[PDB]
Parts: sequence; C-alpha cells; structure tokens
Amino acid sequence: MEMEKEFEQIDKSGSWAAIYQDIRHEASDFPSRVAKLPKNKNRNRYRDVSPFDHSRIKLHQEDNDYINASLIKMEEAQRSYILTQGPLPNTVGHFWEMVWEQKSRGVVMLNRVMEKGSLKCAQYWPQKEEKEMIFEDTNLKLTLISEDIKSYYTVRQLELENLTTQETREILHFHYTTWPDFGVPESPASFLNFLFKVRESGSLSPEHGPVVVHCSAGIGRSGTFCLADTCLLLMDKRKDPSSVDIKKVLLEMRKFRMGLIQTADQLRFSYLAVIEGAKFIM
Ligand SMILES: N#Cc1ccc(CCO)cc1
Repeated sequence: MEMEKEFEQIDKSGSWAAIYQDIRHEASDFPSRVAKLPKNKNRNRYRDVSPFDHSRIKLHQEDNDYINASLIKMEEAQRSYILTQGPLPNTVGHFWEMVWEQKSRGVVMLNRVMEKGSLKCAQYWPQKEEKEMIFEDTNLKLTLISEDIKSYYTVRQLELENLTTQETREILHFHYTTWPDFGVPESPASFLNFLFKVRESGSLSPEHGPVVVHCSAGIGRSGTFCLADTCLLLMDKRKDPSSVDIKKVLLEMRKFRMGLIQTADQLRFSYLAVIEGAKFIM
C-alpha cells in the first residue's frame, strides 16, 4: 500500500502495536559473540543491546578492538551510517578513536546527557574553548571551536587532533536537544528541520566517512533518524515514490543492527516524518 493512506488505515483501526510486533517477529537474528565476551562487559551500556559480529565497527587496536557500534550500509540509497550507544566513562576515548579511524565528518546526538534524572551518556565533548580534553588511552585531543545554540538544536565545531601524527580535522556536532523525556514529539517539523541541517553540512555525503549517530542505546531515536533519511532519499531517486515501503526498509536496516525503532509510537512517528517530509521536498 501507499504510505499516507496505510497510515490513516492503521490509525482508524488502532493496530500500531500489531504492526510493530510483526516487525519484531520477522527481524533478523545474527550472532553477537564478541560483544558478550567477559572482557567487554564495561564497554556495553545495556546487556540486551549488542552489535552483530558481521557488521560491527572494529577499532584499529590489537589489544581489544571492540566498541558497541554497527555499520548500516543502504545499497540502493547509497548512504551509510554508524549507529552507536552513548559513550560510557570508560569508552569516551574509543568513541573518538572510531570517529578518527572511520573518517567521519559529523556526529549526530539525539539525547541529553541527563534525562529522567539519570545519566544517559558521558559528557564526552568540551564545554569551553579554553578547556580542551585529552584522551590518554587513545592519544587524541579535542577542542571546542564554536557553538551555535538554537531553539531545538545546537551545532558545534570541534577540532580533533591525532597526537601521534599531529594531524587535525574539523568535526561537526549536531545535537538535537528537545526530544521529550517520555514519548515522541507531537509534530515532526523540528526533527525534519534538524535532518536537513545535517544534510546541508556535507556530513552525510560520500566524500566523507559515515556519519556517527547515537542516543542512549543507539537503536531508538537513532533508528528513527536513519530510517527517515533513507526513505526520503529513495522517494527522490525512484520513478514511483509511492513504491517506497517503510516497513521493508526498516527490516533491511535491522539486518545490520538489532532493535531499531523501540516502540510502536516511534514507528508511527517515523511514518509521520517521512509523509510530511515528502511534501516539503517538492
Ligand atoms: N536502499 C535501499 C533499500 C532498502 C530496502 C529496500 C526494500 C527491499 O525490499 C529497498 C531499498
């Protein structure tokens, strides 16, 4: 079926939970043996969210190459994304090692450091120009260059220096700051505006490594971001945009990382964002 009218048909019939459970039943199951090794317990935020072995990002290190991060490669759309958990106190250096080694231009953050009164990820970037951060375990230096605070999101320019080689690179930090503590946003308008700002920066384009996108677990809000982007790109590329099937795209993405889209409300919100975004594109 088309999307917008399939949407109204699920709303009127109140069957979002049944649609979402079908997705969960059909989703791929692949091994995640490296994630479950005992030496990696303090590298995982949640015991039930792990990268598959076949698609995990490897650190360029011979001691321990593990990070909770996955490469999502979308062949027809010609987009790649790295989805990862919010960094932990003992993985902030690994996080920036990955950004460096994979040649990423942008980092997309969809959570606040504290939500619901608890910590959802480490404070992994510097908050003042004159107070830089050094990660001694991976030999990297990180400096805040500039910051632009808007009503729904903040953009930061950061300098990442490889202290072994003295090479430097400019990284863009796109921070969506207004996702509610419970539920999903009422309108997709500010999320779409944010997606378009990431796109306009070059961070999603083939001349750079894959964008790094995270929330707390790296599957819920993060899944929404890449699902919406990929569906809108396919609607631009194809002769028949109504042939884009959002449930099939999501199942394809779940071949590369488990659990993408965590609730039926997140699924409905993804539909809403693609539907509204397709009208603005033209
Ligand atoms: N890119 C891309 C892409 C991903 C999924 C699908 C659905 C396959 O039946 C089609 C295209």
